[PDB]
Amino acid sequence: PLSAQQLKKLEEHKYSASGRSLVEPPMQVYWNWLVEKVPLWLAPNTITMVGLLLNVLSTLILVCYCPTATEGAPFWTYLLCAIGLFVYQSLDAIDGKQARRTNSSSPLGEMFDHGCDSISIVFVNLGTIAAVRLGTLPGWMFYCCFVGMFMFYCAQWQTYVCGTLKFGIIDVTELQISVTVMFLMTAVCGPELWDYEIPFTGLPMKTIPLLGIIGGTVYSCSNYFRVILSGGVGKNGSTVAGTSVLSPGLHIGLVLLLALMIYKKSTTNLFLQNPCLYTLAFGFVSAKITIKLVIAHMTKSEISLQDTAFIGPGLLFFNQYFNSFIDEYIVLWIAMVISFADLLRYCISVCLQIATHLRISVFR
Amino acid sequence: PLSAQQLKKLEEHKYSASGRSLVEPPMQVYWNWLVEKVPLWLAPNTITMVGLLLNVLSTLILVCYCPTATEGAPFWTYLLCAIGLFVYQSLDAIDGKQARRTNSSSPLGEMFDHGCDSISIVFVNLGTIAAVRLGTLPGWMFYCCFVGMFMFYCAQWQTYVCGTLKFGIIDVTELQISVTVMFLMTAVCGPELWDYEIPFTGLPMKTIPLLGIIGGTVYSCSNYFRVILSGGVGKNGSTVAGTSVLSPGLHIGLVLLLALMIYKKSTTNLFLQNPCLYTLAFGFVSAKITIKLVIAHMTKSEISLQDTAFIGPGLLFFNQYFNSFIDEYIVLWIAMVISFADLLRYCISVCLQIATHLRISVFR
Ligand SMILES: Nc1ccn([C@@H]2O[C@H](COP(=O)(O)OP(=O)(O)O)[C@@H](O)[C@H]2O)c(=O)n1
Ligand SMILES: Nc1ccn([C@@H]2O[C@H](COP(=O)(O)OP(=O)(O)O)[C@@H](O)[C@H]2O)c(=O)n1
Ligand SMILES: [Mg+2]
Ligand SMILES: [Mg+2]
Ligand SMILES: [Mg+2]
Ligand SMILES: [Mg+2]
Repeated sequence: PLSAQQLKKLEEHKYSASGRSLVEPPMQVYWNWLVEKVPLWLAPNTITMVGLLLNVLSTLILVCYCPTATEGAPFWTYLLCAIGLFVYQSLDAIDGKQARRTNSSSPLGEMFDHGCDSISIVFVNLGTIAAVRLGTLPGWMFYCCFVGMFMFYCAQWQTYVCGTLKFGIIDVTELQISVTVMFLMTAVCGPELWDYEIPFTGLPMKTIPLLGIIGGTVYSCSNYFRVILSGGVGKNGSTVAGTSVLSPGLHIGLVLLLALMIYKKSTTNLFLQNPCLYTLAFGFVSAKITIKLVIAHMTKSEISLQDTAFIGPGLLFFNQYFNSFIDEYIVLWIAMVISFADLLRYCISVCLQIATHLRISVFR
Repeated sequence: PLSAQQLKKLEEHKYSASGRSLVEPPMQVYWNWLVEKVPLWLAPNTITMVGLLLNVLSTLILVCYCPTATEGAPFWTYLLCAIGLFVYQSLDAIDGKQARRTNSSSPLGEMFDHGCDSISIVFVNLGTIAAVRLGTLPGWMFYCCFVGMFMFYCAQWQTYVCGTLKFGIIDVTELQISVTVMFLMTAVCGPELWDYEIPFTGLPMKTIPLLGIIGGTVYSCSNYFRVILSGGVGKNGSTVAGTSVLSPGLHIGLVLLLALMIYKKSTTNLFLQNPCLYTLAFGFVSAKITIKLVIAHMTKSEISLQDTAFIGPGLLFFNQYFNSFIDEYIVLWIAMVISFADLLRYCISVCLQIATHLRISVFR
C-alpha cells in the first residue's frame, strides 16, 4: 500500500497548525479541566475510535427512524444524537491533549484523526438533514450533503497546497455547537418547530439555518480558494510535492459531477426516494478519496486519478447507460457495500503496515 | 513526442524478418527484374507515399460511388482499384529492395512502411466490401472490416512479443493477389456476378470468398496466438520491453468493444446506413493505435492506455448516454475529422522530430 521511499519520508514529520476561533478560550479551558481528570494509561486511538463509534451509531439510529428525511422522530433519537455529538467533540479535544503529552504522538494519530473527521462530518450532515425534515424542499437537498463533503475536501486540499493548517473564525467548533443546540431545541420543542412559519417574509423557519449555512459556505470557500492561488511552499507556487496545484480538483469534480449525472437521469426518483443510501455510498467514496489526499500531504508523494473506488459509481453509470436490466434499487446497495468494504480494507491495510513498521501497538 | 532516452534507444536498431510463402519466388523474380530498371536517385519514402496515395484515392472513388455497399459501380472504378492495388504491391517490393541497397536504410523507413500498410489494409477491406455488394447480408458486415483491423493489430502485437517478423504461407501477398483478380473478374463480368447463386447448397456466390476468409482468419489467429503464449525474448516469457504480455490486448479490446457497444444501441441504424464513415473513423483510431505499438516495439519502451484518440468514440458514447440532443449523423463526421486530424498531426510531428535528429531529409 505504501512504497518504501514514501514510507521512509513519512518519518521526521512535524505536526503544525495555527489559528483560533471566538469560542476557543472557554471550551479550551473546559477541555483542559476535563483532561486533568483522565486516566494516564489510556491510548488516544481508543478515545477517537470510541467517539467515532458513538457518533456513527447514534446517527445511524436517527437515519433508520427517518428514511427520506421527511417523517418525525421521538425525543429519544434527538437526545442521543446531541449527546453523541457533544461526546465526540469532547473526546477529540481530550485525546488531542493527551497525545500531545506523555510522548505518545505518532504520524498514525493524525491519520486516524482526519479519517474520523471525514466519517463524522458525513454522518453529522445526514443527521442534521434528517432532523430538520428537509424533504419538503427537494430543490435544496443535493446541495446540503454534497457541499458538506465538498467543503471538507477543499479544506484538506488547501492544506495540501501549504504546510500548516489555517483555522478561521467560523470553524468546526461553532458548527458542532450550533448543531448540538439545534438538536436539543428540536427534542425539547418537537419536530414541528420548523413548521412554525415566521409571521413575515412568507418563508418557513427552515430558511433560518440554511441561509446562514450558505453564508458560511461562501465565507469558507473564499479563504480556501485564496490559499489555493496565493499560497505556495515548494520551488514555486506549486504544491509541496512539486506537482500541479489543481490536481485534487479533478478528483472532487469527477466525484460530484458523476453523482449529479446519475441523479439527473434516474427516471425513477433514485435520490429523492433513497437519500440516505445515495449519500452514504458517495460519502464512503469521498472519504476514501480524502484519506488518500491526507496520506499524500503527510508525505511528499503524488496522487493519481485512477482508483478502485469508482466501482460503485461505475456500476450505476453503466446500468444507466443500458436502459434497464437491473432495477435501480439493488445496484445502490451493491455500490454501498462495495465502497464500504473497499474503504475498510484500505484503512486496515495501511494501519497494519504502519503498526508493523513503527512497532506502535496501535491500541496497546 | 519522443523522449530523449527512447529516441537514443531508437538508434542501433537492426531490421530482421524470416519467412516465405508459396508465391514468393515468382513474384520475387518479377520484382527483382523491375528494380533493375528503376532510377538510382529516387528515395524509397517517395515511392511508398506514391503507392499509398494511389491506393487511397482509388478506394475513395469506389467508396464514393458505392455508399452503404449495396449499389453497383461501372468498370471504371473496379479497373482503377485493381490497377492501384497492383501498383501498391509492386512499389512496396521495389522500394524495399531499393532501400536495402545503396545504404539508404533508416529506422524511419520501417515506420513509414508499417503506417502505410495499416492505412492500405483498411482501405483495401473497404474496397472489397463495397465491390462484392455485401449489404444483402447485414449479419456478416461488422465482422469483415473489424476482423481485418483486428488481424493487422494482432500481427503487430505478436511482433511486439518477439524480435523478428514471422511470415506464414497465407500472408499478405496471396490476399492482395486474390483481391486483385476478384476486382478484375467483377469488372469484366459485372457487379451481378455475385448474384449468380450456385446450383446447389441454396447459398449465393458471395459465400465462396467469405467462408475462405473465415478459414484464413482462424489460421492466422492460431499462429499469432502461439507466439503470444509460447514466445518469449526478455528475461522471461514477457515482452522485449519487460512489461506485461497482454497489454496491447486491452487497447484493441477497448476499441472493438466500444465500436460494438455504439453499434448495438444506435436506435437509428447508424452503422447499416453509414458503413463507410463508421469504418473510416474507427480505422483512423486503430491506425493511430497500431502506429503507437510500432514505435513501441521499434524501441524498448512501454505503452499506456490513455490516448488523445478516444475523443471521437468518447463523443459518440456520451451523445448516446444522454438520449439525443445532437442527431447521430453530424457527430460521426466530427469524430472522423477529429481522428484524421489527430493521426496526421501525430505522424507529422514524429517524422519531423526524426528528420531533425538524424538529418535525413526525408524526401530529399
Ligand atoms: N489518536 C491520536 C489523535 C491525535 N494525535 C496527535 O495529537 C495531536 C493533537 O491534535 P488535536 O486533536 O489537539 O488537534 P485538532 O483536533 O484541532 O486538529 C494531533 O495533531 C496528532 O499528531 C495522536 O497522536 N493520536
Ligand atoms: N521507405 C522505406 C521502406 C523501407 N525501408 C527499409 O527497407 C527494408 C526492406 O523492407 P521490405 O519492403 O523489402 O520488406 P517487407 O515489405 O516484406 O516487410 C525495410 O525493412 C526498411 O528497413 C526504408 O528504409 N525506407
Ligand atoms: Mg484530535
Ligand atoms: Mg478529529
Ligand atoms: Mg516495403
Ligand atoms: Mg508496406
